[PDB]
This record gives sequence, structure tokens and C-alpha cells, in this order.
Amino acid sequence: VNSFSGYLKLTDNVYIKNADIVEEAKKVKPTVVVNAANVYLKHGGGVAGALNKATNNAMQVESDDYIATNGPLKVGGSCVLSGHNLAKHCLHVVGPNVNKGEDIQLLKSAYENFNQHEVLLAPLLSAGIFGADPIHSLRVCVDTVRTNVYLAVFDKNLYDKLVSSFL
Ligand SMILES: c1ccc(CNc2ncnc3[nH]ccc23)nc1
Repeated sequence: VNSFSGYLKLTDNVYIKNADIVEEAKKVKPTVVVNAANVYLKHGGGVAGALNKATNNAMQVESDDYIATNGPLKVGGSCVLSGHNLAKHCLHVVGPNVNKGEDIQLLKSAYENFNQHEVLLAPLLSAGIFGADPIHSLRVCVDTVRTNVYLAVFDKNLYDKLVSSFL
């Protein structure tokens, strides 16, 4: 039993809710919140900008030190950093950004990072400003992640479409 509430169950291991991931993170304090990161960990907008704003920019400060030491992530890759006031840990995962021309096949590699964590609160990777079709992202999630994932979808309209079209 865990503390996630109001989720619709899609499969054995995937759950989905219309929620603001920031507000859900602050209420649940999950072990892991996933950030929709870019390779530079520049948290300017979308989910990343919102999560970073909620940390009062502490996420960005920590991220800049990470990049200065380690260099950029790979598209499809991830790193574990602090969850600050939102979670124990933040798993920064880089989905392909269609608006940069990145290969959508890398979306499966991105979701594979979730399998290193038993339970996660997450957004749909490569959705929103990353330009992928969220229905495709949900399909890849279900077909790739084997650990327990709680997906927060900010937009109520998209949430209803994802549920109604789910196979
Ligand atoms: C429109 C469609 C999809 C998204 C995906 N981005 C997010 N997904 C979950 N929670 C969020 N909070 C802020 C952003 C965010 N954004 C905007």
C-alpha cells in the first residue's frame, strides 16, 4: 500500500491522474519524482520549469553543479539528484524533444530509466513542450516500465483523451 490517491489503474503497474505534478509531489512526498529534463538540466519551462520554481531554484543550482562536474546527459539518459522539498529524489530523465529533431525511438530508452526505481511519480516523457504525441508516450510507458508508475497529467482535456483512447 502507498499514499497515491485518486488514480485510475491502467495496467498491473501503471496508474494515471489529472493532477499538477508539483502539487502531487508536495502532498505525497514520493521517494522519486521524475523531471522532464533536457541534456543540460536547464529547467526553464514545462514540467522542469514548474518543478524548479517550486524548489525556489535550488534544483537549478544543484543541476548546474552536476553539469559542471559531469557534462551533459544523453538523450534517453538520466541522473538521480535531490528531490528538494518535493520528493526524496528527483530522477531527471531526458526524453527526445521532437522540436529539436530527436529520434522518437529514444523514448523507450528514456522510460527504461524508470525500471531502476520501484515506485515513481512521473509526467509523460516527451509530452508537452517536447512535442511528442502523449498517446504514443503513454503506450511506450505501459510497454516499457515494469515498476510502479503514477502518471500525473496536468491538462484535464488530454487526460480524458488518454483514458478514453487507452487500449
Ligand atoms: C500541455 C500538455 C502536456 C504538458 C505536460 N507537462 C506536464 N505534465 C504534468 N504536470 C505538469 N505540470 C506542469 C507541466 C506539466 N504540458 C502542457
